[PDB]
Formats: sequence, C-alpha cells, structure tokens
Amino acid sequence: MHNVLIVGASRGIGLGLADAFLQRGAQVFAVARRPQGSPGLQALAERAGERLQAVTGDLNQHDCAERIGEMLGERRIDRLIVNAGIYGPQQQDVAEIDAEQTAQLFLTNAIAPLRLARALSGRVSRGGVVAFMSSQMASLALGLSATMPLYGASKAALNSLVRSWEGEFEELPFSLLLLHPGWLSVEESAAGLVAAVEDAAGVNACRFVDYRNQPLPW
Amino acid sequence: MHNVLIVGASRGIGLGLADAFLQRGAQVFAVARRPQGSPGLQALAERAGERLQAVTGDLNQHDCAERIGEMLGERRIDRLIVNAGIYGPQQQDVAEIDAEQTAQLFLTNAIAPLRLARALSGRVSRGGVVAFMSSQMASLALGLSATMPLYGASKAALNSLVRSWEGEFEELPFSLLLLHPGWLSVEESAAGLVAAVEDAAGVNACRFVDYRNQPLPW
Ligand code: NA
Ligand code: NA
Repeated sequence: MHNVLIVGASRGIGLGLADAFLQRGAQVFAVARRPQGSPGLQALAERAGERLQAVTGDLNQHDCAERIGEMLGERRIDRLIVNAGIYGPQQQDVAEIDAEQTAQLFLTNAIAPLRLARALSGRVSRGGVVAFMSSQMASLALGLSATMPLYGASKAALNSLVRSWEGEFEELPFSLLLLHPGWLSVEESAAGLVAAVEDAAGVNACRFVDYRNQPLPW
Repeated sequence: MHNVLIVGASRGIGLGLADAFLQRGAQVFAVARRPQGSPGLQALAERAGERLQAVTGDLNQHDCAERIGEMLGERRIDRLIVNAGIYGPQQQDVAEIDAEQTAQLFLTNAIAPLRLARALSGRVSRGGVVAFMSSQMASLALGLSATMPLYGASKAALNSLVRSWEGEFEELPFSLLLLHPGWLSVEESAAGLVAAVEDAAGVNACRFVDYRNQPLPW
C-alpha cells in the first residue's frame, strides 16, 4: 500500500486520478480548497472509507505544505501529484492582461506548484514520483498554443522550473513528471496517467509525457 | 536604407546592436526609458546625426507602441528588436516571491515584449524580422537554469508566446527570432546577432539562435 497525495482532487482529472489510484490499491490523500462542497470527492471518500482522506488545502496559501504535513504525520509520500492549473483571462490577450491577473496565472500554474513540491520533497520516498499537471500547450517544439497563448506560456514556465529543479541534483532522488492529460473521458485519461506515473517509479528520471505515456518534446 | 527599431538600446547589447546596424548603413530608431542619461547612446547619436534617433519609451507602459508609432510616422519597420529582460528576485526562490515580483518579472520578460511587437506588427515589412532577446536559460533541452530558475522560466514563457504567435498564421509574414546574446565583448556579440538577424530576412522562419547563428534546442 503506497501513499499517494493529490493536490487538486475535488473535480475533473484530479478526482479521476484519486479514483484511478484507489482502484490500484493505494492509500490516497486528496487535497482541495473546499473538500466538503465537492459531491464527487465526498462520495468517493465514503466508498473505500479510510483509504481516501480529504484534506482542506489551497496550493496558493503559504501554509499549505504545513497543513498537509501535520495531517500526514510521519508517513512518507510515494506519489505526489500537483493538479492546480487555471486558464488565465478568457481573451488570452497580452494587450489586456493586468499585473493582478499576471501574478495569479504564474503563481497558480508555475510558482506555487514548485513551492509546494519543494516543501514536501524531503518526505517523498526515494525512488518515488513527483508529477505536475502540465499541458502539450507547454511544448515549444509542438507550438500548439496559438489559441490559448497565456495558458501555454504559464505551463512552459512550470516545465522550465521543474527542469531547473532536476538540474540541482547530481542524481535525482525521485522521478519528476510533467503530465499532459489530453482534453477522451476523465476515466481513460486518469487510468493512463496513473500508468505513466507508475512506469516512472524507481527510474528517477525527469519526463514530459501524455496520458498514453508518450514523450512530448520540450 | 532599412529601418531598424531597437527597444532597449541605452546600454549593453542593445547599445551594441544600435552601433552594429548603424555600421551596416541602416536608419536606427533607439528606444530607452532614459535616453538622455545614457552617455553611450547620446555619443552614438551625435556621431551618426539623424541616422540614429533616440526615443523615450518604456516597454512596460501601455502607450509605448503609440509613442513609437507617431514618432516613426509612416515609415515601415524592416527589423524590430525587443531587448528587454530583468533577472527577477535576487534569491530566485519560488518560496519567497510575492505577487508584485511575479507580475513584474513575467510582464517585463514575456508579456510586454509580445504586446509591443503585436501592436507594431502591421507596420513591419513583409519578409522582415521581429527578434526578441531571450536566453539559453529558456532552453528546456539544455536545462542550464538551475541557479536562476525564475529568470529561465520567464524566458521560456517568452519563447512560448512567440511560438504561439507563429501558430496564428498559415505562413509567417516575417521571421520570429529568439536570440541568445552569449553573456565575449558587446561588439562581438552584437555583430554576430546582426548577422543572425540578417540571415533570417526573406526566410519567414521562427528560429532560436545564439550570436553565431547556431540553433539552440527549445
Ligand atoms: Na488570471
Ligand atoms: Na546577478
């Protein structure tokens, strides 16, 4: 029984990831801003009982790792998954975006995910996996982000920070994944990403992969 | 006689680029926050006479394209070079950076450069070149940004936005360059980048290159 921490597990792929890991026999620690006000998560929690724990926690708060920390207690994290991404302004227009919006977009999509993962890094199992929800829109080589440039740039920044983190170690103590979930049901996506996550266990590599475990170019 | 616009031309590579293009026989329009308080630019201006025009202009202001616009008049831009770039916080620490700092770093290094270039795009000659000062630190493949992750991420975001812009056209109307200046004197770097810029003229390609016109991987 591996311990899996999902930050952003209230709805969508996050909730799907929690279900997919539960089905693989993991102990799952689900973090969300308002866990009680997600009917999906609550119902998932009440099926399988103690094996899914809901935790209040906002990635954007500076006390987030501490709240997760005291809650975990002594147990180590085998799989850490940071799923907290926003689109940015609807218009995705560089001419219209203000400072507040810029701060929010890059804090939420890039900076805060690294802040959390670094704070918890000491508690992740050696040969475990730390994975971040990214996007194919982050890929410079693919250059597919014309219709949502600000979103794609926020995710390129995420990818950059994660590659930079890998650059700090002589050898990685765990794997660093950047995940493209696809756009395809939530269940198909989640099942695939879990497979991709589990494939990286014990390899201690930095990879950018989709829900099929295919390498995306940077 | 080609018209060359350099945004950020008071000091460093910017000033070097202005000199390098002047020596190749161009009409050069230099923009800077404080043109009068740069002894280099003033002395460069006085040597070339009318062939170098200094203009007050801050890339981060929303009226910047308008000020450049009225000043150019009807003249088309053959080469547009956006030379902006700040380091970000000294500590380069995701755990310490606030909203103000985040806004400033991504506005300055990524968003404002695209805002300006897009606003002036209509006035760039077809088969001309729009170039942005980037960094080898933007390269995910090279992964050299461990010691300055926020800087590198800001530049990866720049690269992303430029690739996204390329993605809007069926075929590019001009070249989109991302330049690594290579830290080597200002004159050697500037001469090389000018060669790289001029090599892209008439090709209408998106390229990430250094001062030797060598491709950097994304
Ligand atoms: Na926003
Ligand atoms: Na420095």
